[PDB]
Amino acid sequence: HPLTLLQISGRGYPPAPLRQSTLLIIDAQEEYRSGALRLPGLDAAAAEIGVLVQAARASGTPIVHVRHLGIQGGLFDPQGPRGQFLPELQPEAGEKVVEKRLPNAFSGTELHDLLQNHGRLDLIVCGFMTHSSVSTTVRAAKDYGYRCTLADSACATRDIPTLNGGVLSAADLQRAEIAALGDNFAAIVAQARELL
Amino acid sequence: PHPLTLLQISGRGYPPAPLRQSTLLIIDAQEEYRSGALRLPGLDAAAAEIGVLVQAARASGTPIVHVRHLGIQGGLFDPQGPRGQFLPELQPEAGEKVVEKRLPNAFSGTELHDLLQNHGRLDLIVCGFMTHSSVSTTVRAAKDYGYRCTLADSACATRDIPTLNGGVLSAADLQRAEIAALGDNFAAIVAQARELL
Amino acid sequence: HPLTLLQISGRGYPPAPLRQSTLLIIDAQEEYRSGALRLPGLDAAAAEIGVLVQAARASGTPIVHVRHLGIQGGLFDPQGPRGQFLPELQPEAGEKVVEKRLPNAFSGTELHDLLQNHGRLDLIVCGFMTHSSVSTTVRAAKDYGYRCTLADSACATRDIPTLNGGVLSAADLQRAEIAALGDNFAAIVAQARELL
Amino acid sequence: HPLTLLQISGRGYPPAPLRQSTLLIIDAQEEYRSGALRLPGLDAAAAEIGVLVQAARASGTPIVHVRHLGIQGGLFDPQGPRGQFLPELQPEAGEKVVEKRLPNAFSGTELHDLLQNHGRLDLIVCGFMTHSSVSTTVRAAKDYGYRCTLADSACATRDIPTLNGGVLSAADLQRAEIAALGDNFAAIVAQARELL
Amino acid sequence: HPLTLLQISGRGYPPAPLRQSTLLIIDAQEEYRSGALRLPGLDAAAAEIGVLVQAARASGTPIVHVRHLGIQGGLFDPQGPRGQFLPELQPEAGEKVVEKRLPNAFSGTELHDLLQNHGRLDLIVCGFMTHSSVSTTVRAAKDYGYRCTLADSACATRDIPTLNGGVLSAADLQRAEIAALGDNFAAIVAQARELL
Amino acid sequence: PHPLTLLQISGRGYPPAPLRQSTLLIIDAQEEYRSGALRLPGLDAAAAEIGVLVQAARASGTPIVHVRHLGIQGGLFDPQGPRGQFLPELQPEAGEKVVEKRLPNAFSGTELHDLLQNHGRLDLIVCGFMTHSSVSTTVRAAKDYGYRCTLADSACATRDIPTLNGGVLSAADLQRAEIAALGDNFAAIVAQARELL
Ligand SMILES: N[C@@H](CCCC[NH3+])C(=O)O
Repeated sequence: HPLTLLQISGRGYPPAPLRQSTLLIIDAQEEYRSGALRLPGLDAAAAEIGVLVQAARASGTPIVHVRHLGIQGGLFDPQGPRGQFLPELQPEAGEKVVEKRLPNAFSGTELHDLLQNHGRLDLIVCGFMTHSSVSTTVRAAKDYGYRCTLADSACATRDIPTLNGGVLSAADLQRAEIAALGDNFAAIVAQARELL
Repeated sequence: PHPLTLLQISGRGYPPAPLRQSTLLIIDAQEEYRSGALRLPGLDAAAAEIGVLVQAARASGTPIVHVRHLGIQGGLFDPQGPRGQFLPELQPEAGEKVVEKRLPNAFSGTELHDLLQNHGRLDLIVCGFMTHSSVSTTVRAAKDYGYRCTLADSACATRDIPTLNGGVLSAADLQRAEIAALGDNFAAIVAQARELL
Repeated sequence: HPLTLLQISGRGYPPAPLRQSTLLIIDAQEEYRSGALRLPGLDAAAAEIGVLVQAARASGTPIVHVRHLGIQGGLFDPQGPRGQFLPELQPEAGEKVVEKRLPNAFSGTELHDLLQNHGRLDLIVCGFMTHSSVSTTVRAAKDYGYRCTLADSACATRDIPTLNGGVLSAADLQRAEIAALGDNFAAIVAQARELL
Repeated sequence: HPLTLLQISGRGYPPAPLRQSTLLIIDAQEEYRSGALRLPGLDAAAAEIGVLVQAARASGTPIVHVRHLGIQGGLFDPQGPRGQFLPELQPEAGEKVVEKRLPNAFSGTELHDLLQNHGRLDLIVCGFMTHSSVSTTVRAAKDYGYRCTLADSACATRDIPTLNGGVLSAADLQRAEIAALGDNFAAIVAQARELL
Repeated sequence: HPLTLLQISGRGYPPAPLRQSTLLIIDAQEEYRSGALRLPGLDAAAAEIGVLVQAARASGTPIVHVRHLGIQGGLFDPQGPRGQFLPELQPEAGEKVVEKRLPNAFSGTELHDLLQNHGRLDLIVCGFMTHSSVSTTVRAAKDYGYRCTLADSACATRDIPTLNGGVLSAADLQRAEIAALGDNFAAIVAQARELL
Repeated sequence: PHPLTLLQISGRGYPPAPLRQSTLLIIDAQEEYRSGALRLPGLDAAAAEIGVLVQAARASGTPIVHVRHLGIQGGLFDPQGPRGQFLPELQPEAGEKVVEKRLPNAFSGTELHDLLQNHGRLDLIVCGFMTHSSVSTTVRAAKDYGYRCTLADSACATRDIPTLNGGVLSAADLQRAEIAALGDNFAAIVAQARELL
């Protein structure tokens, strides 16, 4: 059984419990339910993020919400229904919203400053899509020295094209991108309840 | 049954760049991957494809930037040991700049942003190892600076990695997924190096 | 579309599967990577030989490694790095090494005795350089009544001079030398995986 | 400007004049005129062999003829016209004939004995076909320590197939095979008259 | 008193303070304490480099270290004691090290790229030996359009031979080589403290 | 009592090269040093010794490369005035190439590396002006390309230069120190031109 690079280098870390982490929810937006990027596993993932949000709000764990700012008439249009939060994952009680324009939630934003104000090294990162904004933000978090913990069940993606007319299933892309992050960028658990 | 890429959906897609109009970025073509602890199964096949790009770039005056990972003493990418050295067939020649890095992101704590800026080419052709770590991370980071990235699938390689429930993901399946991911929102992808000539 | 002499003589044979063959690897030495004969197609050909070696070791196929014995200060110097096996193609599991001093791997060597003891009439021949040690050794094998199989992609050569200060490209030399072997000395396939 | 291996090794040698050599004529047979292998350059090449044969007979240079013995109803059939020498390159009384069954004119024959008896280290090798019997016999001569000289114009060959329904022209085959022999097995000249 | 070429050409420049400069430390290595090149003035010069290093670290001035790679087991032993930094002048934090094999620390190195990345035209150059690696590196820096400042006290050299079995003292060589640099390649001060 | 050179200590020293085996490289033998603003006290003595090397080289078919400094209008080495011209006794003759340079390093922004490679001799004999600036810089640069340099002390000259605290370093003291420095790690040194004939 192959070891992770984290294990080989001695720089690995256990999955962080929610109660000692900052919860970072990435792009829980209506585009993934009724827009151009309807994710087949959205409801299952949103249910798992809700389990984390409920436990975090009950314990006073910090929650940061990332929203993608699309363009007029495009994906995640902020003037349109597709740009809004999924109703079940709206911010409450002044939980901060970070508006981003690139897959990297740190890039051109106040995210770094906000996570520093909370003072927790451990980030629990969840949301969409696993292979783009989530993976990119997790990879960028390593450069600042954060530990990232992900639950596989709390992120989701879609089918994407491969070379020569092929298709890569959402489930195969998810498995690969979660394994890649587990290799050198994060601690991975299967389910949200493992972090409670 | 045929999904679009985000680049296609956003209208921001771009053609694969010809090597002649690009800066060639080679990531971590080091001896660790041949005679170290991370012996990649597809190293030779991929190094051959990088060699095709290197040979063509040297003949055309195309800029080549070599990235070298600085690891820890006596171990992975040992800076004072054979495992840290470039593969002999992909050694830099005079004039070709080397960037030494410590993290997967070749931009992070390095002069890479500066060098690519001074070359003045928005198109990067990125190749090297490993596909899912330093390559993917560096390509994703290039998007934040406004670079266009082109990759040949055959010019990158990786290794088997563990999954949940004591599974293994094969190098081939990790490569397929990680290239497709970059094709969705971070790069133009071609099958083989000769398509960039 | 001209016929081969093997086809005209009715003496043609199918490409041998690796599982029924002795795998013969010619001069996979550092001369060709870091010495005076750096072959541009070395890595592509070493990758294809590696496919054959992995499959041979998985099935108990015998592997014979030929190593050119050069002179001090010269090509394939046995006391210098240039004489040693490429690491990814080195002998494992006590696979035998045959040292040779001429292009013909049989000349002044134990090669005939070793092949005879394996008791397999089918040889799969790969390595370097296509037009010199590989071609010569394949042609010599016909005198002993071996059948030879080659993959085009598992051999490589270099640019060589012609009359009037011309240069023959490695690709043109390879194409011609593989076609000449296919005419009267071997079964030819494009790629290593076709012998799996 | 690439060097030959003979030059890199310091083992090179100049073309031998005919007067210091043994002339070895390979398979100058009727098969190539009226049989199944009608070489497009037969007459031009047989003319150049003729130049060397005439010069040799006038100066008492030894000439050894090689004749391929095929099987009844096959290529080089000895039981009909296609096995016989071209009339213009027939042996004249005193000149010995080596009859062979393989491409290597040494294999199972008196050739080594005849060449040792003439006591000339230099062989001039000419005839048919360049890539098969000529190339194989020249390569085999190296193992005995002979120096070989060929004139490109006194050898000929035919179109042969390549992979995927391709064809290599006789001229391309001839060019590559003479260059391959020039790299490590022979000194090459363009024309017979250069050896006079 | 005679003018420098920098004054005559009006291309002169004042000594740069440490706060506006990149600090470049050349070959502060164990060779000069316990190897074949024991500089009589090493401790006094290393003390003055230490003043600059301490001040640069306290004020966020960038520091680049150059290390010379010599002979396995011998001069500037690359992975042995003699090749290591003097313990008091070891790199800290993310201070970059340039390894060189020539007196010119720019030649085939990343130095130009690292200095350009720091964005400061003014270099303070110190270390060993004044007349060889220091002088060569300062001269080379003129071709890239850098301005160099040297403190005489923060460089050292050794006695060297002249013609006729003569000896040039470290003190005379230092005076001459620092003045040569002042003439066309640098701004000179007596002591490290004048740059604080 | 007698210290060793760094070249002796490293085992990579070489003897002085005879003129007959060398390319002769003559640096900035120009009228500025005779009738301009930089009148060298030792110019005539040095020019006599360079003349000996030029005469022997011309006699024996030894290649000669002339380096000339290109100054600015109205400045030192003005190419538009007499001060930028060659000293009459050291003018180039038919087929001897001239390299025009803007910096002390004669290789920098010039075709000097190309010309020297075209003559195919590893041994340069370097002479001319000034010892401590263009000569010293050019000899130091030569090491980076793998050349061996030979100098005659008598075939170079410099001038008095200021030191710290209003002091003066004499032309002779500067010469002795800069020739010794080149002998330490950059060159084989002889006393006079006739030792190379
Ligand atoms: N006789 C071989 C020819 C291979 C040519 C490769 N250059 C075949 O039929 O496959």
